[PDB]
Amino acid sequence: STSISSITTNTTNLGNSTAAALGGGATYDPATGAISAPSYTTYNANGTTATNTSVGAAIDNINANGIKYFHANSTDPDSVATGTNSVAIGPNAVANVDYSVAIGSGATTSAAVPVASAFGGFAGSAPIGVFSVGAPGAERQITNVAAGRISAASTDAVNGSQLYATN
Amino acid sequence: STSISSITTNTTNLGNSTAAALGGGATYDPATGAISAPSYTTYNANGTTATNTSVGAAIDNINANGIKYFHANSTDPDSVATGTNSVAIGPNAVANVDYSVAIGSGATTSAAVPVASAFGGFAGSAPIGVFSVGAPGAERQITNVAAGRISAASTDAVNGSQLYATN
Amino acid sequence: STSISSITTNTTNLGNSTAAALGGGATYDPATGAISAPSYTTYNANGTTATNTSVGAAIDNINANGIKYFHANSTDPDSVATGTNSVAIGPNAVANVDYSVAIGSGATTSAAVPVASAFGGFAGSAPIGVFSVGAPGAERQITNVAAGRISAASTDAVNGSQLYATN
Repeated sequence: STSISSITTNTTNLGNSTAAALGGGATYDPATGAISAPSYTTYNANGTTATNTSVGAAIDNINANGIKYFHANSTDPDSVATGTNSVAIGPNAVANVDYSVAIGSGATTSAAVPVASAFGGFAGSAPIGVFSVGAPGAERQITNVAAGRISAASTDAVNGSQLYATN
Repeated sequence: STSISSITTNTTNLGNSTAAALGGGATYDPATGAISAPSYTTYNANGTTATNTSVGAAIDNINANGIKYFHANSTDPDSVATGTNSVAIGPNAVANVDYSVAIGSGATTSAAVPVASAFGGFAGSAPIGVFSVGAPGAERQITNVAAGRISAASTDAVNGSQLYATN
Repeated sequence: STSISSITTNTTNLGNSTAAALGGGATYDPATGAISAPSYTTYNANGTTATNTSVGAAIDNINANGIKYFHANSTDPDSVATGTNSVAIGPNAVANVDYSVAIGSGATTSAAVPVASAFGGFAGSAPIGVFSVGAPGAERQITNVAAGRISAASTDAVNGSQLYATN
């Protein structure tokens, strides 16, 4: 009788503390023993959100569709980053060269080639690694590039209008 | 009495297994029925971490502030990636062109324009898609670009010092 | 006796609803009081997956090794994005300039330098910010860049073959 009272008090503490730990608006109802389902919002890649009613569904959505501000629309193999401090972003991206980035579907990394001259005094003649936007035969056109400084010191990229102008 | 014993044994198994499933250092106390709150670390965008005491808080922080090594500082609309295998990163980024990337706040994607000549024998004359660092009137200056190979085969970007040198 | 029945019914509802909220295939066994451990898949950076048997382990893996399609291979300090709407990706990346991107290990951002002429009529003469693939003395060679349009309007990046051709 005191034992019964002890149990119901304890199961209410169990219920409440499980509900607290879950968050997402979960609540415990001592009348039924039920924790109301949590609601966890995840961000789809198409400008919409999903409501998840379990932690596992939310975790799965995070991997399948990304997080807010970081979306890759794919079902293809995961990116692979094995280079030291390397970053691989998008389906089938591979960043195996150290201190490098592969970004874009199927992007790969190969070793940087130092270029000091070809015309001398090039800035950024000693690359730490590569920043790849694609792969051989699968190149990407880099777009919306502001005009870069044209100077001996400049490590800004140059755009097509600048090459147009010099010619 | 045996029924009571049965229940307390079972609620301890419920408590322990709920605590196990939660992780984050959650523990069950049979004396009170309470699961001690989990502690889940998330990574803020400002070089600090947050301690979350529910799964929902942690999930919400992951979306709001990013994950370790992947941070976008914003409260603006989510990125949208609807192109096949496309990647959209940052607030208001839109990657609707297939096999493309939009990266940076407000970046957009338009179709790649194949360029074989303008001067002939251009490498990377058949782009698979675009890698956008911005949008018309909202361009980004691409910086810290190492000198690229200057050769007929080269699909390296060129920097401003290289254009400076050739002129 | 009715009180006992009440409790076991309620603890089964507690068990089931905790198992539901957890997902990951967790199930409640009324015979033992045990919730079977959840299984949450996270994506490693090396082309493999991890099986996590707690929410906390899964959250920790998400931060340590990334999410599917978004991987940074590192144990170095977190990226920092403090610029308004800025994005910082990779270990030690810092995007403190507004509307900017730092991407790649140790990448930094400095203010964009508007360039209208150096040779006039440059497109993208008013950058909104920078897109940095590195830092001074730690530059990255940008690779697999498709040929950009060579025109007065062009904000496409140019590759080395294009500079080769014009020279």
